[PDB]
Parts: sequence; structure tokens; C-alpha cells
Amino acid sequence: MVDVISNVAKDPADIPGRISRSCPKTVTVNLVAKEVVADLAPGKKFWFWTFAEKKGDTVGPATVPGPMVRVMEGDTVVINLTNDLHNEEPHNLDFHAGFGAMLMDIEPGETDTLTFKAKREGAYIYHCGAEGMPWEHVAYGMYGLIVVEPKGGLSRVDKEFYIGQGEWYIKPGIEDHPHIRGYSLDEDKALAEHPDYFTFNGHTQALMDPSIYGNAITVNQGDKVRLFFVAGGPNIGSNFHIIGQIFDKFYPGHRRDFIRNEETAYIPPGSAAVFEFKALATGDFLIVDHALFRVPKGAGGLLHVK
Amino acid sequence: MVDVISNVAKDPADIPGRISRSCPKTVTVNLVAKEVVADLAPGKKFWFWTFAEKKGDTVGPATVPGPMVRVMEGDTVVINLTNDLHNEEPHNLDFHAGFGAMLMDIEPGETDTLTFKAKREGAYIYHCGAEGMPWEHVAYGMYGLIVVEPKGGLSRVDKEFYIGQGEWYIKPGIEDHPHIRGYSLDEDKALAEHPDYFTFNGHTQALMDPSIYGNAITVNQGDKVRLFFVAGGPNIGSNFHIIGQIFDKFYPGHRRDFIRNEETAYIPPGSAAVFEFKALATGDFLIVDHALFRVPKGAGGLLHVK
Amino acid sequence: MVDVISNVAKDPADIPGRISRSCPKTVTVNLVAKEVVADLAPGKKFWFWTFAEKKGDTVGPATVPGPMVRVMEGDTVVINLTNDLHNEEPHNLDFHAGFGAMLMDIEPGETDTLTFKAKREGAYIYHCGAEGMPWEHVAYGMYGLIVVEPKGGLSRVDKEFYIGQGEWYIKPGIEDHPHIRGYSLDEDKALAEHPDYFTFNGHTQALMDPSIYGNAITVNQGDKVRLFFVAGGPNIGSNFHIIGQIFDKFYPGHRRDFIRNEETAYIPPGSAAVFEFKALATGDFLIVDHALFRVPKGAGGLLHVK
Amino acid sequence: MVDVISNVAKDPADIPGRISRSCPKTVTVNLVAKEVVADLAPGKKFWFWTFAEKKGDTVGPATVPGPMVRVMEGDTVVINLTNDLHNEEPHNLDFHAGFGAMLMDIEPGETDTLTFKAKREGAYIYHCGAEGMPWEHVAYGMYGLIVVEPKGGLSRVDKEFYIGQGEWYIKPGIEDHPHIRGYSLDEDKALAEHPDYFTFNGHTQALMDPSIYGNAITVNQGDKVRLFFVAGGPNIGSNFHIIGQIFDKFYPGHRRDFIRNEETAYIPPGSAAVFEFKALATGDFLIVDHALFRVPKGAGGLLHVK
Amino acid sequence: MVDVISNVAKDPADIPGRISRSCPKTVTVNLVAKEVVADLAPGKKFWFWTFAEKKGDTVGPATVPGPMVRVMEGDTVVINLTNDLHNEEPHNLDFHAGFGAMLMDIEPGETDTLTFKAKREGAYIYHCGAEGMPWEHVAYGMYGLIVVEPKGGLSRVDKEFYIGQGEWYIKPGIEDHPHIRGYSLDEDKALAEHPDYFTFNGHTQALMDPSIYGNAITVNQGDKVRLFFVAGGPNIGSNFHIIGQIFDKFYPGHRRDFIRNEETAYIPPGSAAVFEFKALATGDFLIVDHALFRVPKGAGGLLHVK
Amino acid sequence: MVDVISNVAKDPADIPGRISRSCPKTVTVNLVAKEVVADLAPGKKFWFWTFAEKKGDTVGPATVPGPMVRVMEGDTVVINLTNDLHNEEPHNLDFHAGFGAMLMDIEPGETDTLTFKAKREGAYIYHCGAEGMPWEHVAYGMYGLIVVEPKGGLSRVDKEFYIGQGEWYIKPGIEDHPHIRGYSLDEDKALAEHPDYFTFNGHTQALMDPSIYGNAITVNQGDKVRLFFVAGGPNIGSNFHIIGQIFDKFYPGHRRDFIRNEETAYIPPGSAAVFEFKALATGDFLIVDHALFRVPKGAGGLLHVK
Ligand SMILES: [Ca+2]
Ligand SMILES: [Ca+2]
Ligand SMILES: [Ca+2]
Ligand SMILES: [Ca+2]
Ligand SMILES: [Ca+2]
Ligand SMILES: [Ca+2]
Ligand SMILES: [Cu+2]
Ligand SMILES: [Cu+2]
Ligand SMILES: [Cu+2]
Ligand SMILES: [Cu+2]
Ligand SMILES: [Cu+2]
Ligand SMILES: [Cu+2]
Ligand SMILES: [Cu+2]
Ligand SMILES: [Cu+2]
Ligand SMILES: [Cu+2]
Ligand SMILES: [Cu+2]
Ligand SMILES: [Cu+2]
Ligand SMILES: [Cu+2]
Repeated sequence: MVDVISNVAKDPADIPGRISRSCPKTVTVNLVAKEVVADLAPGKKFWFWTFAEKKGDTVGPATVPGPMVRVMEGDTVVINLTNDLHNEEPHNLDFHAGFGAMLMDIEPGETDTLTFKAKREGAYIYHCGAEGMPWEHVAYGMYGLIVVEPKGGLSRVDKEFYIGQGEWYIKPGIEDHPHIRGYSLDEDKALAEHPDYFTFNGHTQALMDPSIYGNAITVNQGDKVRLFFVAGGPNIGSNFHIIGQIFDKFYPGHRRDFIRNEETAYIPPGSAAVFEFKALATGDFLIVDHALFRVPKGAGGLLHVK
Repeated sequence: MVDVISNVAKDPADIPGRISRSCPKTVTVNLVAKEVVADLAPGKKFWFWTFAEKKGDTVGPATVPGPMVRVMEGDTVVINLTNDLHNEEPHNLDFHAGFGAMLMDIEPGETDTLTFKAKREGAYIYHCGAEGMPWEHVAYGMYGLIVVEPKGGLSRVDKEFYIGQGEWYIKPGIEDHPHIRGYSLDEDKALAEHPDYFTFNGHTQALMDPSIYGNAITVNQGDKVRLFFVAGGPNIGSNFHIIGQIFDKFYPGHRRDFIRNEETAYIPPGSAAVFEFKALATGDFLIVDHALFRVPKGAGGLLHVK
Repeated sequence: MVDVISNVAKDPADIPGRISRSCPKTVTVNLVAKEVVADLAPGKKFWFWTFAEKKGDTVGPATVPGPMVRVMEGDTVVINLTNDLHNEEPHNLDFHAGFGAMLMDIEPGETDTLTFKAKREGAYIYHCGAEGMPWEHVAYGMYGLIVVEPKGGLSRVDKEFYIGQGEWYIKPGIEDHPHIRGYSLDEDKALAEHPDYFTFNGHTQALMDPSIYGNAITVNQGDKVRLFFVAGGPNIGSNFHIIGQIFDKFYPGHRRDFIRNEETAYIPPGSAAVFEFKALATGDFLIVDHALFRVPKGAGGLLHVK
Repeated sequence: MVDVISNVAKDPADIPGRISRSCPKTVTVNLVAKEVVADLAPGKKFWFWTFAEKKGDTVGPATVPGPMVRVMEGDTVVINLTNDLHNEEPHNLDFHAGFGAMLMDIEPGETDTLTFKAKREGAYIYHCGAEGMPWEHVAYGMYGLIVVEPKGGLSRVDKEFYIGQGEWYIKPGIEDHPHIRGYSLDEDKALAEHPDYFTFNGHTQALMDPSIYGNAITVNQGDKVRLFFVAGGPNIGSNFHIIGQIFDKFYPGHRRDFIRNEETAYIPPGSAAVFEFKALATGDFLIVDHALFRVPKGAGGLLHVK
Repeated sequence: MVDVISNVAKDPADIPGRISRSCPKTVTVNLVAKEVVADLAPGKKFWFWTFAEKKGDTVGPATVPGPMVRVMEGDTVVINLTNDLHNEEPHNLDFHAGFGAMLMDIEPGETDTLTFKAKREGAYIYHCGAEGMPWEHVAYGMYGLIVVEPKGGLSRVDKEFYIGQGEWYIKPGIEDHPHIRGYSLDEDKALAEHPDYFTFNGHTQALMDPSIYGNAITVNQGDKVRLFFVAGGPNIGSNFHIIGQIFDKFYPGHRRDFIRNEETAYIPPGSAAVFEFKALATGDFLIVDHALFRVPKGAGGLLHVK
Repeated sequence: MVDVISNVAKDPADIPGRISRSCPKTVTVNLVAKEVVADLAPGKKFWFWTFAEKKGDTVGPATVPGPMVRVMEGDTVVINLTNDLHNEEPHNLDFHAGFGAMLMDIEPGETDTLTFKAKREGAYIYHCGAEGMPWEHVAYGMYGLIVVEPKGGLSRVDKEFYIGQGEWYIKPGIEDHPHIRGYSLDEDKALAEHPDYFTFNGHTQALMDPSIYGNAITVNQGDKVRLFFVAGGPNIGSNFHIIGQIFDKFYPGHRRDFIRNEETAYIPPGSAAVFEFKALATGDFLIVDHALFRVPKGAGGLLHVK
């Protein structure tokens, strides 16, 4: 029987450590595909397909976006994916950071390993592309961010965070688990690109609710901040912008190629990027897609400066 | 009782003077938030929320986009905002050009001053973000462009213009002023991102009608032209392009970071940018968003070369 | 009476030869506007307005996107357009690569020549803008790509291809040719930006069907690949991305201005660009817009690496 | 009767203040041409022609190289030159930092003003070019350094110093002042480019003797150091290098154009340049021209790191 | 019997025409090696070995430096060298602009052709390297400048000039032509690098004497000036500098690689370079090597600004 | 008693292996200071002070320039210097590649280790600076080249070589070893900068004599060649140039900062640099300082292309 948890919100501080090395290495991460029911919005239970990071023998939590992977250019990257036994649909990986870096569909219970070399630096998206239906798998929340830093790592910053944006089309009733009163993917609404809710880090109120990481992204005044951003979509890009903030550096792919002083950057679906800004002003600031009516739909977050 | 004027179209030549100085200064502008009824489209009266520039004791006209602000990097910028006495909803400022450069909601009648230092160069958007509902306030037309030029100013050009694009969702009847037969904002159409009309400089026929600035943007052949462009949205970006024209320089944020020879540039909502092109061909040329069915809806302008 | 052919799919290998010269020249191409009925999707006949390239006395085939034009910066470009006698609506050219490079509407039967100098390098779109209704003419498939290479030509690559993306709004019945059972343009669906099908190179299954250029784009492992890409629209841009591939170079307009290591690039409607990537991984790879539900609608292609 | 002082050594710390402004200004300096007898080397009295800086009503000391002038690009530079009453030969100015920035020969007693605009940034040499014999006038020590910093000034550093290198050809006996037992310029040795002594800051032991600025150039470990360097010549350039030090930045003329990590830089006679290096190692370090036998001849200084 | 002419001074305006083409071509020049007696200095007859340019059937004059060659990058360069019948020593060519671009020693009377492709842009020196003794042949004045401009040519300028610097060691008596009372090369003085005279364009007073090209280099105020400079040596480089002038651009080899705002540039012997400066100041200005005692020896020229 | 060998010529192919790693390491080299008598020129025995590289238990040969050291930026460099027991004067190291990277004078017999971090990339000189008389120690031949390559190493080339230039002042008789008939350093000639011989790699005929490395530097046509060059001096720089060759890249200190297409580059004494060129022409080519009378004095080498 399916697990039913409060939410799949991803902490935007659960980030691997900064890179200060030039020696290539074999970086290795353990992932587990987890089908879960949880609140998408307040009062709305949704059937999620998520990624969870396994450390040692311990696993979870299940989140949207998935766990942030972090490596250096020239490293060898090993992702062990497991498909939980209590899942329904099969799953697999697809890393934009690698050349032909896709796994083969693994059945619930089986576990396979994906090995690939990260030979192009940048922020990339990774996702579930199983059954040749990447649309359906991403739509349910199976997407995360991988960053390949250059040799020596990116310029050091005071605080760093991770945000994944996505849109959701909800149909009441789940085909499986009919006992559960909650929503399932809507093909029609999805095909028509007419979403109901927008989410930052897997929840409509995530980054807006103190209980659900509402004060999670907080920085001291005068700090340099870096933001690893993904647009999971699966259809709508993000006109990303933070109120009262100016992006000193913006690079979608390479550190060297960037625009200075961007206010709002269009991040297309299925793409990741890096934002850099100094927190020169104190107080609360609203993180939002600048398609503003999107914000009421949940494209709304909160940055704190002390 | 509400004022009812023909239109809120903004002259795309009402531009402050070019900057040729390196001495920082305290540049100061007087704004007044003005709720007005006027033609959005021919035969359609709409309830606008606009910005107007006050010179000396004289104010107006009320326009969309709002008045262009123009400063140098390192200047100190002072905006005195006034909320007219005959307004309904409260208002405030939000400048993308400044760090935590937001005012506090001022009530109809009261007047506050916003002081901020412009320490990042570029073209930025400013707007009304009052009542924590920037979507509603921008949707009614409360958006304008500010440019922070580098020290010495941008490279001199023969002719310069100012264009703000926006989309509108209209509901017949205004909740207030029921006597007026005209349209008010539609939450549903707005939330669904399905606009009825598109406008350049606050009117569907603005830049297309000789009476309403139709021949306003005219330049001599062989001239260098610069265009300060804003995408007010509040939801739809602009695939900006001018027929028979090639953009020699395009920079969304910094002068140094630009692409040469762009044909169509995506300007996301809540963003401003600078276009530069030589008028090497004579005659009439259609300024349009390149989502072409948008053009019938009003995303259509006119450039004249003599 | 109208011609009725199986499809208007464009071979993504029918490309002019690479440029290795610095001597400017007068490059000349013969085009013929061809109204045709053909399969848009399997089982759906659509009324197309296309461009065809005339070599010597021989013409055709009629395709979407139109024939790729290819010149050097400083060349003199001569396009002879002919409007077939059995056409209905008038037509003309509009080249984004030239300054005021638009023809005048030519009637079915008449033939005019467009001469222009290509003095800005880059990948550009060209299209039919006749009757002052570029939306209607582009919507029916009258769009192609022109590239102006720098002097010496772009860096040489092993394999090169040409892809035009577009979206379609279909209404059953053609106003003309009522005898034909097939679909015509839908103003309403088009104005609302709610397309039914998406196409790569003029067909929903083109680049997916072995019969219809399905294995057309095939390259040997370790090859450098260049892709000339257009977004015909006429309303929807393309979040272009190829699965298992990383773009080493991406330039929308100038060769010099580009971003390294892009995964997904937003190509706005009415714009063309150049993608460059090494085929370091073997096997099949899905070419798609990353608005993934678009892929089921036909935004789906196939790249083969041996 | 001539003045006879111990030495004309220039303190390499008597430097104007750093520039942190972008507002152009009229910077003004008062100079006085001073013929003096002093020790060139220990036990060798030489007849010097020097420049001295007049502050307020007070003047002196007389030094080689002359006083460092320091301005910003776009400033207006005013140099009042005075030729002392007890001088013999006439004198004038010649600034490499200005376009046609030469005075006219002023007679002993008379005083003229040189006004010029500094519209090209960089480190330049200035000198006495009177009587159309710049060789004779420079040979006697009439040379100094002027730097035109960019707007905003050069990047700030912890410690800054000023060094002028020169070579000397000495003939016993002065034509004038026969009573004095000391040396005068040797035409023959000078014409043959065979100097006897080399000097840093006007003395053979200057920068080597604690009494004569020997510990004058001292910096704390980990400090950033900037060095304003002139090669007075008048015939021999300087293969400038500091032992145990690496120049992180070296620019002869423009800040932007520089080589990173230079060990020894050739500074041609009649040229000035800027060296930048971090003092990462403690202890004493020998400043020298790398024509090493030059060092015994006096091309030898001392840098201290604590 | 040997010819005896007044001087071998080269007009610094006898320059080929500017290049405004990108089409490679086969540029061809006819040279004739001419041994001549003439004034090196006033009252001093010297035995010169020079190059002369043959146009059509007409040849001469014989000059130092030799005739300026001027081509575009990618051209094919053909130099027909002739060794006059009344010469003594054999001669040949050696172009620094070409890969293995050396002729074979041609005997007096015989004529050979040198063909080479100019595939690296820049200013280069060419000279006589015959008998494996390039020192002896260059010492007598057999050196000239070749420039390979990029495709399109260098940026256009108002006025352009050509200057070759050299030093001379003179021995009274010529081994051949004993009847002539004049000077021949001195091995000892030459080997010891102790020259007697310095020359600009083959004469000590050339560029200083109105009769001998003294007012030859004259430009209008506000003009852009370009200078093609060679350092023939054969031993001493030139600390080139023009009084009252600042070099806006200086490139020894490639147009792209240059330093801005140089005052004095060291040009090593056997090297050529390009100087660029605006003539913003009127009047007379002294062109000189900044080894100033060199100027009395003849390293002295004259620039006029009106 | 002193050793007496034929010559101290250094093989310009005895070069450490190319670097293809980014992992910092502790690179370690064993040096031994060796006083030796040998032929400077044919028939002239000179008293040399040289460096020799000790591999394992085996040492020698003794050469000028000393052994080439080769490391990566960020490595830790360990040089064990030994002063042979049969030496007279004490010795020490001085690396331009390190911050305060000087040893203390070690007595004949004693052995010390120099540890330093190479944190600035480039080609540098190292030498003996013992007894505070670097002039005397370098003059006798105690100088070599160290290169700090960037992470990943310099771009790979087909063939690589090592050349050290120097000048010599010789006095007959050695103060020590009076039995030996040969020459010792001349203070006077040295102080006056009037050298007798010039040498490439420690011998006048080295690189010119088949027996003494005359055909040592040989490369196949079409090969890319890199040259690590030092100017030991100790007084005269090198106007380095190779006949029939063009330097595609020239960097004195940093790989990034370089000039393209240099013909002759001035390398000041006490400096090292990197030259890069393609061997597009076959046959013999003369390597020389372009102060051509220097070539007869021994500044003459030989490059072979097959
Ligand atoms: Ca990315
Ligand atoms: Ca902007
Ligand atoms: Ca383009
Ligand atoms: Ca300078
Ligand atoms: Ca050159
Ligand atoms: Ca170096
Ligand atoms: Cu899945
Ligand atoms: Cu993807
Ligand atoms: Cu408002
Ligand atoms: Cu905003
Ligand atoms: Cu048409
Ligand atoms: Cu178009
Ligand atoms: Cu004087
Ligand atoms: Cu000077
Ligand atoms: Cu000759
Ligand atoms: Cu040469
Ligand atoms: Cu020693
Ligand atoms: Cu040294």
C-alpha cells in the first residue's frame, strides 16, 4: 500500500559541499525512485513520483525537485538508481550533463548503476525518461539539478541555495490507489499547457510557509548568494526574478558566458542555470516567476536578509 | 468622480536627455499614481492604473507604460510618488534598478519619497507592487522603464525611443464607477494567461494611428536608432522584432554583454532591454511581437524611415 | 485543380555546400510559392502554403520549412520568387537577413526578383508576408531559414542539418477546394495560441518515420555536428534540446556571441539559430522541444549515431 | 653662488593620494627647476638639474627623479614651472601624457604655466626639453613620472611606491662653478652610451643606505604593492626586476593591456610603467636592473617585507 | 664604374594604396639590388647597398629603407629581384612575412623570382641575406618593410607614413672603388656595436632637411595617422617615440594584439611594427629614438601638424 | 684538481615530459653545482660554473644553460642543491617562479633543499645568486629555465626544445688553477657590457656543429614546435628570431597574454619565454639574435625541417 506523507517539499539548503579541488575523482550518489501521495497544495493530495537520496543505509526524504548532484569537470559520475518495491510504474535516469547518459528502465525492486564522465561544465537538469514518455514522468515530479563545476570550483560565496520550479495539472482521483482521495495527472490540461498550480520546491506554500521551509532561505546582509535553479516544467519555463534583488551574474551553461545585471531571466523548461547576487538590502523579499498571476498559483517564495 | 479621457498612450519620444557626464548626481523625478478610464482598444473603455510625471507644478498625462526614468551609474535616485486624492486602491513603487528599492503602500492623498543608489547599470522595469498583489497592479498598467547608463553614458545615437509592451484581460463592468460603461480586469482570463488584446504604449492602435502617435517614431535613413524596451506583461513576454530591421546590438542588462545581429529577442515579462539598429532602408516598417496572431490583437506598431 | 501529395516534409540534409571563400559573390536562388494539400499528421490532410526551390528548369518538392538559403557576409543575394498559376492567395518574401528586404505581393502567375546585400552575419528566418497578414501566411507553412556565414565560412564540421519547428491549428474543411476532405487554418485556435499538432520539418512523424526522413539525420560517432534551426511558429518558440546531447556552441545571431554547454535553448518564433555538438555517444536519441507534452503532439524527432 | 647639498635622492613614498573619484577636476602642481651640486655616488659630487615640488609658499627638496604628478583621465592639468634665479641654463616642460604638452623655454627668474587635458590614461614620463637639447637636460636629471589613472582610479592597493632609474656619464670639473670640485656631464661617454654609474632615485646608494631612504620602501607580508616606475635614461632602458618577487600585473600604458606573471620587464628610456605584485615572502629583497653588472654600478635597491 | 648620387633617402610617403578588399590576389613587385655611393651624413660619402622598386620599364630611386611592400592575408606574393650588372657582391631576399621565404644568391646581371603565400598578418621586415652574411648585407642598407594586412584591410586612416631606422659604422676608404673618397663598413665598430651615425630613412638629416624630405611627413590637425616602422639595425633597436604624441594603438605583429596609449615602444632590430595616433596638436614635433644622445647622431626627424 | 672536459653544451632535447594532469603534486629535482673547465669557443678553454641534474645515483653532464625544470601550477617544487667537494666558490639557488624562492649559500661539500610552491604560471629563469654577487655567478654560466605550466598543461605540440642565450667576457688566465691555460671572467669587459663571444646552449658552435648538437634540433615539416627560451645574459637580452619562421604565439609570462605573428621578440636578460611556430617550410634555417654582428660572435644556431 502507498505511503501518504504531508509533503514532498525539498529543503533549499540540503546542498553538497563546495568544491575547492582540481584533482578529478569518482563522485558517487545513491538514488531511489519513490511514488508517494502528499499535499501539492494545502488541502489537495497529489500522487508524486520523486527522487530520494540514499546516504549509507538510510534513505529519504522524497522530494521535488530531486536531490542536487554536485561534481567537478573531469570527474567520473556514478549514480546508483533503485526503484522501490512498492512502486507501480518503472523508472530510469537521464542526465543532461553527460553524453548519452541515460539508464535503461528498471522495474520496481531492481537496481541499476549509471556511470558517466562529466566533461562539460555547467548547471544541468536530470530526470526520469522511462517508458519513452518523459512528459508523464517529469509531470509527476521526477526532476532534479546537477551542476558540473569547473576545475577549482566556482568562485566561493557566503550562502548557496537550490530551487526547482514546476507546474501541475491535476485530475481528481488516482487510477491506482482508488481508496486515496486525491488528484492524479491530467493529460488534457497538460497537453493544453493550462496548469492549475505552480510550485517552488514541490509545494505551493513551500518557501512561503514557516513550517514547510518558509524561512529556510535566509542570508545575512552584505552576503554573496548563489542560486542553483532548475525549471522542471514539464511545459512552462520560469521568468525567474527575486524582488529587491539584482543578479550580478547569470550563466545558463558555462561560467565564462554570462550576462551582468539581469533582473528577470527566462529559464526554459528542461534547463538549469546559476544566479549570483549580493544581499545588500535587509528584510523580506518575494521570489517569483514574473508571470505575476503565476505567483497566486504558487510561483511565490520568500528570501530573508538580516 | 473618475476622469474619462480618450487614451493613455505614451509618446515614444517623451524621453529624458542623453547622458554625457561622469560626475555622479542626485537625479530626482516626481510621479503621481492616476486611476483613469480610457480607450484600451477602439470602442472599448478600460479602467487604467497609470503613472504620470510631474514637472514643476504641472502633472500628466497619464500613460502606459509610465514615464521613462533615466540616470547614470553611481547617481542617487529620488522618486517622489503621489497617490491622487480621487483614486480608490493604494499604490507604491518597486524599482528593479535598486537593491531593496520598494516604497510602502501610500494611501490616496498621501505622498512619500523613495531614495536609492543606482549601482548596477542596465535597462530595468519599475512597477506598482502595492497590497502585496503586484499582479493586479501591473495588470492595470502600472509599469515603466528605468535605465541606468554607465559613466559617460551609452554610445550616442541619432534617434532614441521608448516602447512598453503589455497584454490585457478585460471583463465588462467596473466594480467601482458602475455608471461607466467599460471593462475591468478579468481574474480568470488573467490567471489562465489568455489575453484578449495586446498593446504597445498603452493602446491597441497606438503607434498605428496617426492621431495616436502613429507617425511618432520616425527616423531619417542612415540614422543610428536606440530603443528602450519594457515588457510589462504581466504574463506574456515579447518576441520583439521590427520588420526590415536587424539589431546590431542587444543587451538585456549590461552594455558589455550583448549579442550582435539579433532578429527577434525574447524579452520576458518584468524585464527591460536595449535594442540598437541602423535605419539603412527607407519606407514603412511594422514593429511587432513575432507571435504573429498577437499582432492582430494589437502587438503592432509602425516605424518610418525617410 | 489543387495538387494532393503525401507530405511536405523537408529533408534535413538537402543543404547547400559549405563556404570556404572570402571573395564576395552574387548568390542567386529560384523560389516558387506552392499551395498544396498533404498530410500534416497521419490521416489528416492539410492545405499547405509552401516554398519550393527551382534548380534549372526543374522545380519542387514543396516543403515546410522552405529551402535553406546559404550565403557569405558581403555577398549580393538574388531571390527570384514565382507564384504558381494554380495558386489562390498572393505571396511575397521577407528576409530577416537584409535591410528592408521585402518584396511586393506577386499575383499567381507573375514572377518578381528580390535583390539585397547580406551585410550582417548570422542565422535568420525568411517568410511570406503578403497581404499585410504575415500571421496567416506563416501559419500555413511559408517560412524558411537563411544563414549568412562570415568571410571564410563557419568552422568546418563533419555533418550538418536543417530543422524548422512549427505549430498548427486545424479547422476541418477548406474554404476553397470544398471537394477535398481536409483541414484549413483555424483563426480562433490560432489567435488563442492553442495548437493541436507540432511539427518538425512539416510533418508530425517527419524525423520519426523511416519512410518520411526518419533515419535522415544520421551521423558517425565522434563527429562534429552543426544544426541550422528555425522557429517558424507562428506563435510558439522552441525549447530546443536533443536527448543525450550537449550543445558545445549556441549562437542565435553572431558566431562570436555564443554560450558554451547549453542543454536547452529557447528559440523565439520568427528566429533562427545555430547549434553545435559532438556525437560522442552511439545509438538513437530523441530530438524534441522540452515542453514535453509538445512531443506527443509531434515535437519529436530522431538522431542516429553509429 | 650654487647650492651644495648632500644628495638629490627622491623618497619613493612621497606620493600623492589615491584616486577614488569619477568627477573630472583641474589638478594643479607647482614645479621649480633647480640646479644643484650633490653626491651622485659616495665621494663624487655632481652638478644636477632637477625638478622640485612647491607646496604653498614652501619649496624643495630637489630630487631625481622629479616629483610624481598624479591625475585622473579627463582632468585638466596645470603645471606652473619656475626657473630659479640662481640657475644658469634655461628650462621647460614636456609631458608625454598630453597632446602637444610642451612649454616654451623659460629664463632663470621667469615663471610660466602649462595647461593641458589628460585624455589618455597610463603611466608617462615628463622631462626638461629646453634649448632643443632634450638629451643634455635629461642627462642632468630633469625627468619625472606622471600617471593618468582611469575614472574611478586604479584598483586599490596596500602600499605604493615611485622609482626612477637613470645612467650617468661623469667628467671631472664643472665648466661653471670651477671652484667646486666635482663632476660634469661627459658628452663623449654619453654619446657612446658607456655610463659609469647607474642610479635609483638619484643616488647610487639610494634605496641601499638606511640614511638615504634605504629602508624607505617597506611593506607588510601579504600586502598588495604597486610600483610607479620611470626610465629616465637618457640612453639605457631598465630590465626591471625585484628578487624573490613576481609581477602579477604589468602595464606600460593602459590598465587593460597588460601581461600577467612577468619576472623582468624591459622599460625603454623615456617611458614609464606600472608594476603590481603581492609581498607573499618576508625578509630583504634586492631591486635591480637584471643587467647584473649594472647593479654594482648602482642599479641596486632594497625592498623590505615584515 | 660606380654611380654617385646625393643621397639614398626614402620618401616616407611613397606608399602603396590602402587595401579595402577581401578577395585574395597575386600581388607582384619588381626589385633591383643597387650598389651606390651617396651621402650618409652631410659631407660623408658612403657606399650603399640598397633596394629599388621597378615600375614598368622604369627603375629607381635607390633608397634606405627599401621600398614598402603591401599585401593582404591570403594573397600570393611575387617578388622579382634583379641584381644590377654594375654591382660587385651578390644578393638575395629574405621575407619575415613568409614561411621559408628566402631566395638563392643571384649574381650581378641575373634575375630570379620569389613566390610565397602571406598567411600570417602583420608588419614584417625583409632584407638581403646573401653569402650567409646577413649582418654585412643589412649593415650596408639592404632592408625594407612588408605589411600583410588582414582581410578587409586595416582600419582606414587620414595619413600614412613609412620610417626605417638604422645605425652605421663607417671606415674611411672603400676596398673597391678606391678612387672614391668615402667610407666603407667597419667590421670592428660594427662587431662592438658602437655606431657613429643613426639614420631615419637612409640619411642623417633626412626628415630634418626641407630639401631631403624634411617637410615630407605633414598632416592636418585632428587627422588619424598610421606609421609603418622598421628597425633595420643591424644591431640597435629603436626606442621609438614622437614628441607631443601618444600612440593610441601599437601592434608589433597582429592587429588584434596591441597596447593602448604607449609613449615609447622598443622595436628590436630585425622587426617591424605599426603605430597609430591622432594629430590633435598643431606645430612641429620631433620624431626620435628616445636614447636621446642618439638624436644628435641622426636619430631625429620632424612631424608637421597644420 | 679541476676537471677539464670538451664542452658544457646543453642538449636542446633533454626535456622533461609534457604535462597532461590537473592533480597537483610534489615535483622534485636534484641539482649539483659543478665548476668545470671546457671550450667556450673552439680553441678557447673557459672556467665554467654550471648546474647539473642528478638522476638516481648518477649525475652530470654539466651544462649551460642548466637543466630545464618543468612543473604544473599548484605543484610543490623541491630542489635539492649540492655543491661538489672539488669546487672553490660557494653557491645557491634563486627561482623567479617562486615567492622568496632563494636558498642560502651552501659550502663545497654541503647539500641543502629548496622547497617552494609554484602558484604563478609561466616560463621563468633560475640562477646562482651566492655571495650577494648574482652578476659574477650568472656570468660564469649558472643559469637555467623553469616553466610552470597551467593546470592541464600547455597545448600539446609535436616537438619541443630548450635554448639558453648568453654573452661572455673573457680574460686570459684563471686566478685559481694557474696550471690550466684558459680564460677567466673579465670584470672590466663585463662592467662595460662589451662581450667577446655569444653562446647558444653554452658553446659558440653549439647548435652549429654536428658533433656538438648541430643537428640536435630537427623537426618534420608541418609539425607544431614549441621553444622554451632563456636569456641568461648576464647583461645582453636576445632579439630572438629564427630565419624563415614566424612565431604564431609568443608569451613571456602567462599563456593567455601573448602576441600573434611575432618575427623577432626582445627577451631581456634574466627572463624566460615561450615561442610557438609551425614548421611549414623544409630545409635548414638559422636561429639567431637579430643583432646580426652578434651572430658571427656565436649567436647562431641551426633548425632542420624534413
Ligand atoms: Ca544549463
Ligand atoms: Ca534588463
Ligand atoms: Ca538569428
Ligand atoms: Ca607608459
Ligand atoms: Ca612585426
Ligand atoms: Ca617569463
Ligand atoms: Cu518515472
Ligand atoms: Cu530533458
Ligand atoms: Cu497600484
Ligand atoms: Cu518586477
Ligand atoms: Cu503566402
Ligand atoms: Cu519575421
Ligand atoms: Cu633643463
Ligand atoms: Cu620624452
Ligand atoms: Cu647584399
Ligand atoms: Cu631578419
Ligand atoms: Cu655560483
Ligand atoms: Cu634573476
